[PDB]
Amino acid sequence: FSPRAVYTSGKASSAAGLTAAVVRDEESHEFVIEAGALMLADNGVCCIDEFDKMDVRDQVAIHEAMEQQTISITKAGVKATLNARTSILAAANPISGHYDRSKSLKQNINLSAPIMSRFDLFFILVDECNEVTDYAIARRIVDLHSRIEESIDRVYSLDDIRRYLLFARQFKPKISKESEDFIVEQYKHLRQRDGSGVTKSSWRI
DNA sequence: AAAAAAAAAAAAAAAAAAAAAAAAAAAAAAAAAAAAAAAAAAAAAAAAA
Repeated sequence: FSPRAVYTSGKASSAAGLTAAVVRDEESHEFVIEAGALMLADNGVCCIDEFDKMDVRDQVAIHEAMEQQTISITKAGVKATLNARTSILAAANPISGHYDRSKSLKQNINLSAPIMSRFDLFFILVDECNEVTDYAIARRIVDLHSRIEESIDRVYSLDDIRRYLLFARQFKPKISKESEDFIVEQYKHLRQRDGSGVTKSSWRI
């Protein structure tokens, strides 16, 4: 869907191909910079599938881009600070493949704490063996495979949504005073979730 | 005991400057020789009893 979206996977990408590489200009005295995945996803989305399988030499580069939204490269005669304003959409498998609901999120995925701490939302998709949901998922899959071009009735075309999103990304909403107060109250409640007495949450607030 | 790691650690390929090596390269002027010609001195043969 997205323009400026790049899809990469776990152990198929090197650091240079994930962030930045330098090659010399064949015609002049300058250096031309090869954009990697996190540059081609600037103001877009980088989709890292199999995020748990990425090597630490590459996880550090993802982490640096997720920190300060840049890629500083010093290679082959040129240094340059590139720019990476990329959202990250990552998919990770749990340790041993199956998510263990009797453990914290840290005990379930081998992501480093620096990586995990700067993900806004974690979504746990546990396979619960529910016959009703099995029926519903099976029905939708079979309907997709029976009516290919139809069976999708989406109220807004993807081009419409792309235009709409390009437009709406130009808005910079303010936070009003009442929004400040409500944010503070919601944060207080969220932290109250983290207290003792009540059961453990999968990860701290 | 094997299963991921996580380095050496070797190769091929690249760069990447050095620092050395390699490759390009006729025409203009002169002089000497040999030949001429020219001013001067010198050496010939016609004059007469």
